[PDB]
Amino acid sequence: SRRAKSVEDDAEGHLIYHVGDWLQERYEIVSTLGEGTFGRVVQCVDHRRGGARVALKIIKNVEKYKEAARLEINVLEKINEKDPDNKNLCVQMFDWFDYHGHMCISFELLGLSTFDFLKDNNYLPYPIHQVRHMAFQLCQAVKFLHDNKLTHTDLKPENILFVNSDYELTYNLEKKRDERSVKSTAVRVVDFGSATFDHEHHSTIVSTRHYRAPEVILELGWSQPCDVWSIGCIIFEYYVGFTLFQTHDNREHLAMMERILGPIPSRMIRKTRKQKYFYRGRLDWDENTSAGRYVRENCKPLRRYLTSEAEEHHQLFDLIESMLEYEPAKRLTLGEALQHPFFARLRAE
Ligand SMILES: Cc1[nH]nc2ccc(-c3cncc(OC[C@@H](N)CC(C)C)c3)cc12
Repeated sequence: SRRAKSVEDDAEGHLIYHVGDWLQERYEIVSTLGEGTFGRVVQCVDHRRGGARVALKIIKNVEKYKEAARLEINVLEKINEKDPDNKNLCVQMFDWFDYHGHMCISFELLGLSTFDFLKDNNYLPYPIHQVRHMAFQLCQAVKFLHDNKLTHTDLKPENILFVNSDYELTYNLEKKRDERSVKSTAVRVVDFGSATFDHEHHSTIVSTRHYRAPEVILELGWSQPCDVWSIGCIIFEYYVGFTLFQTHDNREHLAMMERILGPIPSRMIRKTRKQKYFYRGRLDWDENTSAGRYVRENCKPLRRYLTSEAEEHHQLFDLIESMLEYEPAKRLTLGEALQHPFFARLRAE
């Protein structure tokens, strides 16, 4: 139990449970796996399914999370309908139910997220062959969503889980050290609480800050392309170990974009209602100030992050660069991404 830090606290609205409790004479609670804003993810034995080990997402008894859960359930039912064998790499839902105001969703049990493995491993970047396979599966799973009129909107390393996050301590002679390496790079995409059908109401602000597309920031409307932007940032992150856009501020974010990617298109600058960020038709950002120095020193043009001159590394950056195109309509689609030369070192299953 932790200390509450404000009136509106994240600790409020959870279902109280203790290890060993059974929910609905069915789900025996084995351990707590994580806590997000929505509630908790718990490991359970499902006793009405041969004792299968499952992940149970127990949602807070708070209306906004209860609403998000209903939308997620609807999205997962679509996923199950269109992908009965659970082949398109989005997490499989088994069952859902209302427990005294707390929505509960049952999923296949999975390992640590691609973020948490990275974090626990000292942010040591994934080797490129792992980046390739992880990125490929990510593009497959989200392409499936894009084919069925869906946009995830909150893609990030925390929402990409290893099927099994077991690792090997392999010997690295170059550094005279031992290093952790995940044995299997099979992944699933999770958390569909923000996933939006083409025809549904679009929230103005979507995505976690680091993964947010420029059309979202400038409020130009967003659809599937904003997922591709997120994927571009995620892939970069797998390759170097740190976020591409380390910021929490629109103006700074947009400045970092310009520094990493070049000037924002005029069409977007003139169209946006966020005129506050612009002066005389260009980003209102003084590079010569202390704020400007920070951006100049802590990020650089995208390609300069290459840690090797080998063609397969350049191919990776061709991929990222195409995903981080400013204009959503010019940005690489996920169907195009799967045909990209970077992935070639894989043969169809
Ligand atoms: C371990 C595991 N096994 N199977 C799972 C199926 C689904 C989920 C999941 C569902 N919705 C949201 C999620 O958030 C991930 C991250 N954003 C916040 C964490 C602190 C929980 C994860 C986890 C699963």
